[PDB]
Amino acid sequence: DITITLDRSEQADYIYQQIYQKLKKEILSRNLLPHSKVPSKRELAENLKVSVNSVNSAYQQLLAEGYLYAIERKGFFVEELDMFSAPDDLKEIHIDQSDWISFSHMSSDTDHFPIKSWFRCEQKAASRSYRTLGDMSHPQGIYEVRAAITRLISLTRGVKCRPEQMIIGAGTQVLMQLLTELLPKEAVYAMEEPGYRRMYQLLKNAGKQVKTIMLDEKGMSIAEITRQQPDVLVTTPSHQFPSGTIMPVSRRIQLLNWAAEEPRRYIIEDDYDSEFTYDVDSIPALQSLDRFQNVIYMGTFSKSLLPGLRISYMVLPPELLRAYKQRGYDLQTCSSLTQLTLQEFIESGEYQKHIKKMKQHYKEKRERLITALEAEFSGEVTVKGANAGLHFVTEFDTRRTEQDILSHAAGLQLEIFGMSRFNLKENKRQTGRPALIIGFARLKEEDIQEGVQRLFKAVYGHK
Amino acid sequence: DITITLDRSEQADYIYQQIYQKLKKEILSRNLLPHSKVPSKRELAENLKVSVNSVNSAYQQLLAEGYLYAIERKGFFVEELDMFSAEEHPPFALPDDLKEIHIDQSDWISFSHMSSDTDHFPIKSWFRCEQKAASRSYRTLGDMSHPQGIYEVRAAITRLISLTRGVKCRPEQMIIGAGTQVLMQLLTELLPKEAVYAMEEPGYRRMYQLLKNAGKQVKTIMLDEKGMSIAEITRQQPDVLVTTPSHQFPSGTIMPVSRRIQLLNWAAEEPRRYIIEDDYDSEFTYDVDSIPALQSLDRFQNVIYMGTFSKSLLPGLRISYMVLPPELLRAYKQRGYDLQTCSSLTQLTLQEFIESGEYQKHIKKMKQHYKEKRERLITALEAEFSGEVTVKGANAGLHFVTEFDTRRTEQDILSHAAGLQLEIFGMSRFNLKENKRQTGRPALIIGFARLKEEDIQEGVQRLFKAVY
Ligand SMILES: [Zn+2]
Ligand SMILES: [Zn+2]
Repeated sequence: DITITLDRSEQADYIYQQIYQKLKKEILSRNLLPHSKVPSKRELAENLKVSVNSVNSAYQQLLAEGYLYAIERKGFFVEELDMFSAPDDLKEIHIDQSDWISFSHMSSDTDHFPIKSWFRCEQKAASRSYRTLGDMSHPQGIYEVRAAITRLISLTRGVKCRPEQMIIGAGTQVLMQLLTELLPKEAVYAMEEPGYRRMYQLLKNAGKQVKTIMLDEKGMSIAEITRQQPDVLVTTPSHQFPSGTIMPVSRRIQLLNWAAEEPRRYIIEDDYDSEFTYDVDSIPALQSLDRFQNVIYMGTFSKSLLPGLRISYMVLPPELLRAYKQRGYDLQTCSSLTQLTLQEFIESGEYQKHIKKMKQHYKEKRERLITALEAEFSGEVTVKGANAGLHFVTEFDTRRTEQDILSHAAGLQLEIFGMSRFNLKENKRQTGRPALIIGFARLKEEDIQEGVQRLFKAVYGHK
Repeated sequence: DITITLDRSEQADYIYQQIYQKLKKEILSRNLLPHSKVPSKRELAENLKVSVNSVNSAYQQLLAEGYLYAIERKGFFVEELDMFSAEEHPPFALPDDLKEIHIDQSDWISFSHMSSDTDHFPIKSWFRCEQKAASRSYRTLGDMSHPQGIYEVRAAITRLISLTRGVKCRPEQMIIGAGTQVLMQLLTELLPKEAVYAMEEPGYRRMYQLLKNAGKQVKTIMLDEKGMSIAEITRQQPDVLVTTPSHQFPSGTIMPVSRRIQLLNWAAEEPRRYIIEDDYDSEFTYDVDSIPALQSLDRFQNVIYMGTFSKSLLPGLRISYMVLPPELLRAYKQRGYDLQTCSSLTQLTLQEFIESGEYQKHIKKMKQHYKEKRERLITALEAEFSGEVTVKGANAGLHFVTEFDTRRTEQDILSHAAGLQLEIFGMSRFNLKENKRQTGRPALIIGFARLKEEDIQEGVQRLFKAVY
């Protein structure tokens, strides 16, 4: 046996810990042979000049982990262990956002959130019933929260449902996965082209057949839906993503009738930015016009609050809910304190105040942005999309490819995205004009002008 | 052509809203025929004794939603809309689903293994940490956190589990979070689609159900004195194992270092073999220090480490993490479509909670509390049963097992207990497939640590008759 040299100041590690660690390293390195008796508690105690309690703790550690075994009529013996049979690229690097200007449609506003009142609602939610904070984890989410959301969307979106039909949460991705699991396995999905490509990727990764469907001026094509004859539709009726067109009531009715015609047809309504409409009132959801229960309403608080919180919900037709209650193993992905905090934010009226304020603010920001764009680009830029939501589309007159513009803007520390990322299937068909999606969500007004000045070269090389 | 009645009272909707609601109503009912003209703003305004601004707002609404259209003239026309079906309308309600019944429970004493202690948690220090975290960052949180979770948070957790679990990794290998279920799903999507899975029988049945739902081949591995059998794993040749080495769920067996060597070697003996280590209650060990994680003995990078705070921290809080081998990391980075499931503020608060030392402090206090409560529940168990009580499982974690000498079936005792206000779960639940059960004793799983301890006497006393 080799020797145990232990730091007696410990701290570092406790004496017993240093001991059993050395013993582990020694049993593993084979320097202590299997079935070899180690000194008795008192013996090694005397050798190391430490407390018997320490040696005993170490030995109990070994005994529990199975490094040593005990023999009535002692001592303790090394257990018989088998020998072990026999970056750069990965490793992300850190580069700060300072100072980048971001036209990204993702992320969100920070400086304008009522964080203090959010914390007030948090303290309130916790203290309200604290013993009840470990009381309820319901897989669909806490009933009171589902109730508050049901009521809220009853007011705002005209959505009709019971809290029993609602499922929180923690992002639209998890809910969409769950939904693909609740729907028929062989179900043929269909999405808007162009559209939300993360959803397309998620659908294709489950090996689902996803047919792509073009938009006319009215949004999702009912003729192409009729032709390709899919099972479930995935649509963004309020503000179409990326394109930004509001689906008129005629096309909505066309879709609803399509879904009512045959058994087992569904429509997933993805409602993301709908609480913001600058010219008019918020438009009632597709779901509100449905008498047939073919529409699964998905909604999100993600644009509303939300650094970096991510709460979402989906309302299901009864059949799917019944298909859901027969799984049994699901767990709620949202923190209970988060849910209750949300309930407090909604029921105290702070949420709707927030939405009003941010609505005005975003209206102003989009206005100033468009003004800067028209100033810089004059009539060489075309702005597409409704006045609503956190993004719009911009086309430019130039032969410079989208890639050139993206890379040149990258060199300018300007963050933008081209529309090509929203193509589910690649189409050329044909050429330019190149197009960008412009989010104003997290952007400072003071950063607007320079931003638009960092745009325009590219779109034009250097000018 | 107009008939509209307005409610001008304070409690009513704004006049423009009433106007467009009424117009939508009469357009949708065909009372206003398609392509029929609608009154000019001024005409309709004067006729209703109402502002032209309200009328213009209502018309803007109808035009934006598409109930009206405009040719340039006046020039506002009812849009042509298809009639709705005409099919059979489904009903409302539906009592089987309509049944979510609310009745206050306690007491209702709970022996449930499922989470958690709501009290005893420093929510004051948690709120404090959240405060200084929010004051440090923000503006950060508005920038859409890294899909694996915020880097510095993953770093904090990296150091933490290096010290506590002996786990070695780099923050780039870690993926948060929001439960082990989403992480397991993601993992099944990272691992080969045809992968053959092997789980401990008995074991965590939720993972079994998730796997079977995904259409994965899942083999059940018999258990022995040393935990998961290397012999059976050798017989049925799975690609990937799912194991609970520190405290085995349900049975409570701690896997000895020798069986760990066996499993690790098995992982290293052929290519594309994996071990998922589900680590849940490991931070509670009453006799000894927390045993180093299985992956800490792995020299070959074949072990995926699944960690979670869902034991120690808040019952509400859902935060889990996983440590991937670099190949699986590559596979994950090929995807590009993933979004982080955990709130940024919750992550930053977690980081502050760990780095302020409050976390391990809490761990120690809860470790003592649980040590005592378990000792006492055991004492009371061996009191009210001389006896026919058989306690199984190590001294660690939040639960143990109890075999009884009795006639009655497990289902009987469960139903009885239900009528007894006792919430308790059987061992038959954790069994995967599963035929019909076992019979024999039969046995129960006893969770504690959610237990208020004033119930211990009355709870065990309720666990008396039934059982018996
Ligand atoms: Zn239907
Ligand atoms: Zn390998």
